[PDB]
Amino acid sequence: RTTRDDLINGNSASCADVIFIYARGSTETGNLGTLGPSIASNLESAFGKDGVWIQGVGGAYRATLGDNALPRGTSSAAIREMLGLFQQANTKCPDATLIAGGYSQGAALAAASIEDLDSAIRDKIAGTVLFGYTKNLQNRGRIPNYPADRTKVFCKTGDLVCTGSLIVAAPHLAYGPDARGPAPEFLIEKVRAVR
Repeated sequence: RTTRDDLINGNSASCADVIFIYARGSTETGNLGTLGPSIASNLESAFGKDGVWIQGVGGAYRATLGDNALPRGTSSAAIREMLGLFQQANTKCPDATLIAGGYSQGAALAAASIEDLDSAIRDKIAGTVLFGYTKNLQNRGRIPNYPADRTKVFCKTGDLVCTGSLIVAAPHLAYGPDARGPAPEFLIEKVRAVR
């Protein structure tokens, strides 16, 4: 399913050990889009359904095409939506590990949100996967204020967004295998190490 609201609809008692917050690509479906579900599926298998909450970035993040041309790669309102969710994960379930992810504009949104995040909450994000990261070049394949060794960027050769463009080419559309395999397994590695 392309819409997951496990955290906003979640009750305390049922808090998961792991909370995954994911932002989709521009003009994608639901709040998970095309890669999000594949990544959730894999995490559910690692931790069990009761062990991980899947939470896409919806709400005010409308994932419009125009918003990629704003300064940070997405709108202010979208960043404040993802900020609030990490904020709700922090508060509703204080003892869980956060993990994060995002595709194309959603990658831009993950980056900005995490750069902005209180250090304390950010400390709790074990691993972050970016696919088709639109600020890959601008930010030197980092997320500002976040350690490289918990960041894993998937930026396929010939994906032009990875090299300062916004042209969408065939490699940009080819993160499918990555989202089923290596991207969740990195997030599973990272959680398990700290937990």
